[PDB]
Amino acid sequence: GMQYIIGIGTNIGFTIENIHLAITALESQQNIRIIRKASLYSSKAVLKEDAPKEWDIRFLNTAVKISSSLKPDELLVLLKDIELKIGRDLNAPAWSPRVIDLDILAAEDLILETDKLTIPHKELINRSFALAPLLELSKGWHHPKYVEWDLNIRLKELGEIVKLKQTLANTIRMGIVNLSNQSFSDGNFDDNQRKLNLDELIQSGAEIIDIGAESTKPDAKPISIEEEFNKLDEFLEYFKSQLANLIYKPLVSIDTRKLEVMQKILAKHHDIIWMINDVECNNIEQKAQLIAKYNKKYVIIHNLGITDRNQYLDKENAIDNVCDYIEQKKQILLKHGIAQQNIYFDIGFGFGKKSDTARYLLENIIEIKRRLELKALVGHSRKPSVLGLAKDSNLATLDRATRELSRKLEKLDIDIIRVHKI
Ligand SMILES: CC1(C)Nc2nc(N)[nH]c(=O)c2N=C1C(=O)NCCN1CC[C@@H](SC[C@H]2O[C@@H](n3cnc4c(N)ncnc43)[C@H](O)[C@@H]2O)C[C@@H]1C(=O)O
Ligand SMILES: [Cl-]
Ligand SMILES: [Cl-]
Ligand SMILES: [Cl-]
Repeated sequence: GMQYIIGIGTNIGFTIENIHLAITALESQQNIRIIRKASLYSSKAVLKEDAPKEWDIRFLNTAVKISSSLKPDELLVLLKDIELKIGRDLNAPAWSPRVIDLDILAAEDLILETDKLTIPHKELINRSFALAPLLELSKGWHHPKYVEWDLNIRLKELGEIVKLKQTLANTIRMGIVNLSNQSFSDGNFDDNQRKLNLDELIQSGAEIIDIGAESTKPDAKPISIEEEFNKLDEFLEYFKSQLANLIYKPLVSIDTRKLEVMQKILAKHHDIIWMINDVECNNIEQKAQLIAKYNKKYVIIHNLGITDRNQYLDKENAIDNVCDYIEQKKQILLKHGIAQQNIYFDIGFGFGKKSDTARYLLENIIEIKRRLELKALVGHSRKPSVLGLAKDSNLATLDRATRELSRKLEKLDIDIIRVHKI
């Protein structure tokens, strides 16, 4: 059938989620095939000269190449219906922030000029955020009305665009933001290292950031609920101050084990939070009520709180042990009204597992995912057990092995990988 390039943009809400939901909606049609997804691109909002500053929020843009038996006017109707389902107000103030925009950028060499639909899109050749993903998908494409134009040169003329390292792949990377004393680096008149560390995660491609205040050191000083909350709160305030300018606004996960902390942080910051990553699922019943109320994603971790190393898990019954435990916590979440698609599992390599047990469980991650019918979060970064490394390996060695395992997990389409370095 006929090939089309669909342009997709967003500048409000959970931006990568918005794009993905538009693409899933297309892919769910039996009369559409997705041929290829482009890279993600970041640009400043193109606005009228007198627009309120509140509308000046960075866009996330891409495009998809599809084949379909739908004719152009039928495709347009579908796109409008997808916009509605995602939550767009089709009659909102032009130029104002929007959860999604879908445009038919091109249809092979078709030239269609009607009041309701022009193809190629009239502004294709004036918008770097539409031309760049289009040319990535169709390298030799010429605009059928302007065949002489070298569109690669035109794109350079337009400029004003960043090709991100965030992607539309099945595996998304969760970059670690540790606010404990392990990362303390305040100077006389600055506390900005975590600011450079946030930028490094964003630039390097992290789609999600996981913010936690607990140290990972054995025998670290424990922290009050107030101190944990305050550290998260501060960071979140900072993030909110910068949202509109970031080249890419990451999904935000909060890494805490304490119900109190989850309550107070959600009450204050729910609209910027995508997920709660729970380090120890004690009091899952009341945590489930809070996750239901705020419609967030939640991670069940296999952390049974084992302090006696002799009691660590052996490989031979490890699959059953992890499944039984996660299954029971899943069923509690489901009985509290949480949608199963909002629940992820994490084997928890550093919690109560022998090294061979950790390796064996990672080797069987896909079977575990199928058995539990839950998406997987893998936290392998700097963990010598799953990396197959000596426990005193240096950081360069830990990070190298981490990156190599990351590539392998991405090829296996693991849902989320939690890492220190992308
Ligand atoms: C604010 C602005 C400029 N700032 C940005 N800044 C950055 N950095 N990045 C951005 O992405 C960005 N976006 C921006 C932006 O406004 N976006 C809206 C893009 N789209 C959305 C779909 C249609 S909505 C109106 C009708 O157009 C008619 N129509 C005719 N031809 C077509 C066609 N080929 N495809 C679909 N609809 C078509 C239908 O009948 C529809 O009812 C057209 C509209 C546009 O282009 O004006
Ligand atoms: Cl060209
Ligand atoms: Cl991509
Ligand atoms: Cl991709």
